[PDB]
Parts: sequence; C-alpha cells; structure tokens
Amino acid sequence: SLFELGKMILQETGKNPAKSYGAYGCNCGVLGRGKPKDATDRCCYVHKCCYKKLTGCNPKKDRYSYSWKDKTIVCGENNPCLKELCECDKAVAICLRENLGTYNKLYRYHLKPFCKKADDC
Amino acid sequence: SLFELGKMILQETGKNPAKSYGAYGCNCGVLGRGKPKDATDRCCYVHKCCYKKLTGCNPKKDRYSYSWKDKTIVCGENNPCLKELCECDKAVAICLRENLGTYNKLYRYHLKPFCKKADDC
Ligand SMILES: *CC(=O)c1ccc(Br)cc1
Ligand SMILES: *CC(=O)c1ccc(Br)cc1
Repeated sequence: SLFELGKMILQETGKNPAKSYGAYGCNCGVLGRGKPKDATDRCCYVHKCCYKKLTGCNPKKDRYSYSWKDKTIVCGENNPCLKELCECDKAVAICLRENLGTYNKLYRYHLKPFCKKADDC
Repeated sequence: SLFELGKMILQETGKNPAKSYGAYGCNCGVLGRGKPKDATDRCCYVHKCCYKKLTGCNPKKDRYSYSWKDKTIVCGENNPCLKELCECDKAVAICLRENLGTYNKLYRYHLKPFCKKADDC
C-alpha cells in the first residue's frame, strides 16, 4: 500500500512524500506513466513499471511488513508478491533518495500533456 | 478516473486539482479515509466513501464522459457504475467549491499517521 511507500520515502528521503513525489514529473503521480523528466521521475517510472510486473497482490491497497534496520528499509515478507511489492517501494524510496540531488521543484505538478507516452515496461 | 475528477474539480473550484486536492487533509489523497480535518477534507472523505459504493467499475482507472452544460457538471454516462462514479466526482468537485472558503493550505501534504482512523463509510 502507498502507506508503506509513503513511510519508506519519508524514511529514506526524509521529505514529505506527497509534497515532493505526490505529483512530480510524469511518473511520480497518481495517474499514469510518462517518459521521465529526470532521475527522480525515472524512479517513479521504474517503480510504476515494477508495479506492473506484479501479479497476486494489489500494489495500492496491499499492506506488507517491512522495517527500518540500520537505517535500511528491510522488507519483512515472504509472500513473493508482497516481497517484490515491498521491494518495489524500497527501490523507489531509495532511488528517490539517491536522486534528491537532481530533484527539481519545477517538475512539481507537471502537467500530463507535456508528457510523452512512456516506453513499455 | 482522476482525469475526469480533476477536470471537474478544476471546472468547479477553478483551483488546480493536483495542487489543491491531490494531497489535502486525510482524504484528499491517494491514501484512504481518515477523520476529516475540515470541510474540504470532509468532501473527499464523503467522496471516497462514495467510491466504496461502486461495483462494476474502477473509480481510479476507468474514464467516463460528462458534459459541462451551463457551468454545471452533467454526468452523461448511462452505464450505472460510471454514472455513479461521475456523480461521485461531481459531488466532490461541488463540495470542494462550496468549502473553498475554509480551505486551509496548512492541510496540504498532511501526513497520514497524523490522521484519525476514519469511521467506516
Ligand atoms: C510507483 C511510484 O513511484 C509512485 C510515486 C508517486 C505516487 Br503519488 C504513486 C506512485
Ligand atoms: C475521492 C476524492 O475526493 C479524492 C480526492 C483527491 C484524490 Br488525489 C483522490 C480522490
């Protein structure tokens, strides 16, 4: 669930999840994928693509268990789907953290029209 | 879908859908419901409850058609679910507008933890 995601992002990035990635670029958004505007956006594209390859759980409403160990997001799941799902969020939270350096606030609330149709996952 | 919804909110509120309601309170967000922080937030709350009532379509992904006749959102869909959904979105856009007077920007990007568990719809 985006609950975990929100928590992860907040734990990694330390940034307000929605304020910074609730609507960023063409992929860090509620609706759809767009060809990435920058590294931060690519994270969400990858993440959204990560969700796509999922089968067996709802990437939005399926809560999974993970924990903060040695300041590391540790997925506490064996269910292949949740495990992966959790790994999707972790990878995105991390990625997002790793790309704060190039995070551009201009890409916030970036209108979907300025987005090109993203490649296929 | 969020597309129509957004559009409606724009049409009614005149405010940028994502900026003002993509993350406001405990309900105007991608998460679930939480005790509403104010009127605006209560709108979305109602609206999410509204979605729960839907069976036959996905409120998030499923797009639909509605007209904007005489500055009024006219749900054109004939399909029950989509019609219902549209009406749900119409109601929130309307409600949001009606409560624009007490819209408090300090609720934007409100953290979910800091959200009272919402009573079941
Ligand atoms: C999957 C992903 O990266 C993402 C980012 C932001 C929002 Br809002 C939803 C999903
Ligand atoms: C149902 C509703 O009001 C709502 C508001 C904002 C977002 Br993002 C999703 C849903």
